[PDB]
Amino acid sequence: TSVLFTEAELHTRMRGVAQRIADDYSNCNLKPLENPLVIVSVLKGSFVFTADMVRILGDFGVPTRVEFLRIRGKHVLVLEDILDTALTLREVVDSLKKSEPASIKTLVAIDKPGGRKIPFTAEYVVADVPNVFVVGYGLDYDQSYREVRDVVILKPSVY
Amino acid sequence: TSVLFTEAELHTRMRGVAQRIADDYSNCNLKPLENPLVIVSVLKGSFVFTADMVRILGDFGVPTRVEFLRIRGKHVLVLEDILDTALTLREVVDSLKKSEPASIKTLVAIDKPGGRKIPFTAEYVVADVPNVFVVGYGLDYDQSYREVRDVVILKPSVY
Ligand SMILES: O=c1[nH]cnc2c1ncn2CCCCP(=O)(O)O
Ligand SMILES: O=c1[nH]cnc2c1ncn2CCCCP(=O)(O)O
Ligand SMILES: [Mg+2]
Ligand SMILES: [Mg+2]
Ligand SMILES: [Mg+2]
Ligand SMILES: [Mg+2]
Ligand SMILES: [Mg+2]
Repeated sequence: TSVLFTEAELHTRMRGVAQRIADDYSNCNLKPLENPLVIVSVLKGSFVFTADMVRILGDFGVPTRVEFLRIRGKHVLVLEDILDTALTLREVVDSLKKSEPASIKTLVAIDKPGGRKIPFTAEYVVADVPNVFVVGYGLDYDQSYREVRDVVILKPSVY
Repeated sequence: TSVLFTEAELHTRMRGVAQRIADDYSNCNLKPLENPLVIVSVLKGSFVFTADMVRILGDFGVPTRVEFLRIRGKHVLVLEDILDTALTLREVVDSLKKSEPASIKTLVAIDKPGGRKIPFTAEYVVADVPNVFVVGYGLDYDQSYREVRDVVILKPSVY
């Protein structure tokens, strides 16, 4: 029914976010093959946000290494497409911290603070969205509309 | 040691490729929720090429639905990041055709025809590359350098 964030807007947020993640990961200073910085992507919705973010991090001198789902001694940065109930991200963060990560943070593209079932605050957020059902930029409704380059609100008369 | 294809070059090829896949998939005409067109992505190297291609297909009116690895009644389009020995893509195409796909083709980003162990020709190819070891745009060496926005040839003195 309306567009919330276009691809130009989503990239602009990820400029300062990558600039933020660059500052907070300066003293550790890890490079390819040595320590890669394990980008933990949560399939399937976060594959659009992952392919764009790992490149922008490389633009600011932050190498990456991507693992997909749905260790130890190395830093971990979990990437979710949307942070709503935070239940799925809670289980991943706890299950990952078991294999002694040298650091762990979370980076989400769309954050819905009003739809939480448990208290959870991500370290880096691209954009905030009110409590509505949205698609685009990896977000889907029954495995569809992920190809939309913008985060939009779907019309309810499709159900 | 040199750059083979930049992101601007890789996108330009995917313009005519998406224009090609749009023509060959016109009469079937399948839309979200109905028949999605199952984009079959082969992790991990093909996640950069998948996030860029599904959007470009949407720009030419071609909806998608992405599945990841490493059915029946619906069209299948497998996407690989690089087509070298074609052994990995051979096993996927055969294993997918068992569950009665209403169509099946292959779309690769980088094709190395000189490195084949078995004869295999993909329907759509973004770009051809001579028999060298390359990284970037999802391509990796020991889970690294995927974040490079361009397809480049790595220096041998890193081994
Ligand atoms: O706004 C949204 N767009 C797409 N997916 C979303 C959104 N908010 C939460 N999700 C997760 C859906 C799965 C939870 P379930 O309904 O399967 O239990
Ligand atoms: O040029 C390339 N860059 C990155 N990966 C490539 C390339 N060519 C083939 N691959 C696959 C590697 C796995 C085969 P194995 O060595 O594990 O058997
Ligand atoms: Mg892009
Ligand atoms: Mg999700
Ligand atoms: Mg979903
Ligand atoms: Mg591959
Ligand atoms: Mg590899």
